Amino acid sequence: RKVRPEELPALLEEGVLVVDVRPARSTPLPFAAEWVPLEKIQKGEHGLPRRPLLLVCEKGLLSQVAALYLEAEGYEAMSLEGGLQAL
Amino acid sequence: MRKVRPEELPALLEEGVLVVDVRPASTPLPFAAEWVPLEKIQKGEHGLPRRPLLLVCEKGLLSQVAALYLEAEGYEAMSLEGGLQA
Repeated sequence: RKVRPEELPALLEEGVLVVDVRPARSTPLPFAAEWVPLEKIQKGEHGLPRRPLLLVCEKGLLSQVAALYLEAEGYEAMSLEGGLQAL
Repeated sequence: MRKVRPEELPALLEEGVLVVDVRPASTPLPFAAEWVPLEKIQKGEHGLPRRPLLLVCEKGLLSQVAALYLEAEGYEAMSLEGGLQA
């Protein structure tokens, strides 16, 4: 499921874990996010907690893919529609 | 560092704090924890987000150190008192 900018305030307060999937990262990070590059998520070499995860990226290209990879492993992932630019 | 009593646990978890299991490779992990070794934290080579953290381990010893460490880096890290077994 995608998350439109207007739905963020609700998720944030609920303490959603924000995960940055960008590579080794232009636009600032308005969230206390944990950085896990897609490259690494594609290799299963990460250690994200078994909890809802909001993946973000520059334009929404990488987060949506990674959002898929995590879905298979059993994760409850989601992404910010439009990336950090929709903001 | 803040010694979380099992009694205040529900209150914290309801907030959404990120739980971190520091035990190295023994009670179950009743939290959607993120495993981060103590040594990995002592070296600052951890990647925990800048959000309230609650450390946990077996007897509450290890988690009490990583807390001091992470606290130094401007982190709000607390420790589950008594550890997991308690």
